[PDB]
Amino acid sequence: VTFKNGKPTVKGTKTYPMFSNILYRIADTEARRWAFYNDSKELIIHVAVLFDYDSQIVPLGDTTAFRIGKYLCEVDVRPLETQMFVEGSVTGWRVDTLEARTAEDERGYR
Repeated sequence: VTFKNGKPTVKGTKTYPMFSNILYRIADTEARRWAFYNDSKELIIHVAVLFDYDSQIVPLGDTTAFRIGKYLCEVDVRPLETQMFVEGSVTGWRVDTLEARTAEDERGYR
């Protein structure tokens, strides 16, 4: 709905908030595509989603996908970034992992 710190690089048709309103799923029904937008200035978010066997999707972008049957797709989303996630026909799905950490290296820079 309302973004505090930036905007996604794409407008789908619907936006769904997800991780205490830091992570948004942007769904585009015409393009049959999902993306994630991270409205934090300070967090890197790792998201993995498990899709049921009858989904017909491909991963987009930097998303990694594995057959697990189910399909596991996962991506990291840096502060104020939009990541393309999957495209195609989604059936059952569920969040498998949703984790965030400060966007800094091990010595504390970033």
